[PDB]
Amino acid sequence: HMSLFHLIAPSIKQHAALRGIQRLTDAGHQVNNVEVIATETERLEDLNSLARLTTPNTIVLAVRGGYGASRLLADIDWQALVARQQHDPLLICGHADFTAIQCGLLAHGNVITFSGPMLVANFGADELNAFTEHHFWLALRNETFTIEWQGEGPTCRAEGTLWGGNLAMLISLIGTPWMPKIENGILVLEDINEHPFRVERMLLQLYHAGILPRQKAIILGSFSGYNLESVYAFLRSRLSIPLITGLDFGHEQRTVTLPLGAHAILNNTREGTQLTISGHPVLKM
Amino acid sequence: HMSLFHLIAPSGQHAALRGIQRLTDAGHQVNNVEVIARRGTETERLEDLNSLARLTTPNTIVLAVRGGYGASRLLADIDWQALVARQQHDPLLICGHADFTAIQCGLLAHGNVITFSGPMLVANFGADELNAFTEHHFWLALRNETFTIEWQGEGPTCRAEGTLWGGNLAMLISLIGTPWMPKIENGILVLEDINEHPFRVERMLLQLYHAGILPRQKAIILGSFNLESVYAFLRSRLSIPLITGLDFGHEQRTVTLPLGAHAILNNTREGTQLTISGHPVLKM
Repeated sequence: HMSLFHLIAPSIKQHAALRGIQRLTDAGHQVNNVEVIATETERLEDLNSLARLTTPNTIVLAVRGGYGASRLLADIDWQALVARQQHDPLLICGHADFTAIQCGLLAHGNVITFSGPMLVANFGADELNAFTEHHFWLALRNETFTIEWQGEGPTCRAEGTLWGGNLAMLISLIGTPWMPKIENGILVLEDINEHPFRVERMLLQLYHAGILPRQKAIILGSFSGYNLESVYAFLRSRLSIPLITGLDFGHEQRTVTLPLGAHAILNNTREGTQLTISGHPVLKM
Repeated sequence: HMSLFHLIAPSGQHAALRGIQRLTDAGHQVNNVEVIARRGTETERLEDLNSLARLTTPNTIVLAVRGGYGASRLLADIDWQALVARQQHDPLLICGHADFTAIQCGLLAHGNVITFSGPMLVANFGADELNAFTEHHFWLALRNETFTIEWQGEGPTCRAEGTLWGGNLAMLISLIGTPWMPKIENGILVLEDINEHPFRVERMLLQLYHAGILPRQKAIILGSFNLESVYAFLRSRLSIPLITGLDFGHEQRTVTLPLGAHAILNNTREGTQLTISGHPVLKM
């Protein structure tokens, strides 16, 4: 599906950015704004100017998700972005720090965007990961699709709004206007950076702030004698809802793509785990 | 002066025995020397804390051993009311930092119970040398009903008074949205952190900003943590003074602050003073 990409940089790896552009263009995609690989106001305008980006059915790809989004949140024109996304929505995709903007979008107007690969980390990596490439196009091209993996957890079925992304970024939003108030959801979390104790401290905060227990289920993506198993065990000891581990999701070279704010059905059985996702915007045919 | 220290280890060994040795050689005494044995379980780390409600020897200094991870696990099981009740008469003088901030905060949230953010057994008393600055500032706070810390702080020249609070930034962040967040406004909030990358410091400071915590204080002091863009950015969002350069936190130089005490911040051109009162002291 040959597509139009529009690069945004709300958050040094220019060679990998070019390698990503070259791969996309070589494969017959077009890049709307190649010129912007040559400050606050300029990073801010990358986002606010999306409300005036009216190219048809466009994939808006975050270039990198190192830090910077947090500075922007109070100056983003949320209403104009939410208005934009009411018709021929941009298909907005990124991860890591980009999670904060994604959550902001959800909180102001249930705008669905894709927690998934970025130009530098994924598309311009030394090897393009096929698993990641597959799941990206899988999500953007199919109005209903299913992710399968060998998850670890109780056998169960839950259905609700899919949300989450990067754990630290989601924590950074508690207390603020940009925390989405989603209940009875399937909450998917990743943070491949952090020390286990920090992961635990953050999961606990989600617990004691009342976010985790109000969901229908919790899925943990990529994270890497006190280790991560102790953290899962302790969290499970607090929760009366299923917590499933083992999804390839986050900043590993393997990551699925997840439409935050879409509808999902989680089904975990002895045979393995399925997540069926629908309602997100797709490439049009 | 010569004191009784009672050790607690709700969080987290050579340096620990060296710290005990330094305290006992100076003529202090140390109870609960057995918390350096367990490697312990939730239940016992819990009991370190809950049993303080029945430690009634007066003028006792409860000293946290280390402030690595652990407290977060305990907060929902701590008998906060029994601790608040204990501290209304001949209160314990409870001192720690780092992870210990969370307990300190829970105490504030439950009863405006003052405690001290300052040295701990392993990091401070058991280091290669006992740092004289830190030593002086610990005893200054515990012995004097009114005392004044001075330093060459950087910020606007200003005078502000309110409830002093804060401690470790990440730990205070961990409490937003939970029952253990102190509800202090019009205060003097002092923050420090260790081994945080600048961008992580910024994210945390921004969260305190956007949750409405920073702008509701009278002032913000930054302790020990390149972060100049981080100070510049937060200053660009705040309408209240933000003073840097205090020696507070996890470096060998740290002051000791009585969280929940009354403070007057005075920053001038010739330097910064923080005048603190209302906290419990060693009584003679």
